[PDB]
Amino acid sequence: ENETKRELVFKEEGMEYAQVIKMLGNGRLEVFCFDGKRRIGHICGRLKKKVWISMDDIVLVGLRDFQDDKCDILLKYLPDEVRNLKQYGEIDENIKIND
RNA sequence: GGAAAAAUAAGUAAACCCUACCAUUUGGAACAACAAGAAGUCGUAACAAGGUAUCUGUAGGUGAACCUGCAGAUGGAUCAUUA
Ligand SMILES: [Mg+2]
Ligand SMILES: [Mg+2]
Repeated sequence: ENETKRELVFKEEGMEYAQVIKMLGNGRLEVFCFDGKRRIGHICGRLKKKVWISMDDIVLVGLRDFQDDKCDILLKYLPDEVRNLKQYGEIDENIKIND
């Protein structure tokens, strides 16, 4: 089971990798960013449609210049995209991915 | 005789204190909401006889809605049965 293979997308400049910490509501969450900062993310209008996100998922996060404290949830990683990220050496090898 | 200074008595009374207030703003320890939205939590009170009909007053209980007592209203789920 999976949605069609598409290229694992990396953190471009202005984005950061993140892991979901707790659930807020109104389509919001607290994320731990691999920037090293906690932020409060809002979920994309795109993602609100397609991909349901939950706790401890690994997500890509589009950042904001002005408010660093808020960030936008960009895309969710499939656990395979994640293990691949670890392979590539983008995100640290000690991280908990749950199924 | 006139008359400056200086003094005198009573008054007008500014300003500064003490008391007690009113008005228009304002600083403030300590408390601390409300409306809107939705992919957080616990349950499911209400809409159907919401699965114990709701609802009003009151009173008591109580994670949460709510629950129970008494009197009341159909906005009721009855306009209606002496033989
Ligand atoms: Mg809710
Ligand atoms: Mg009470």
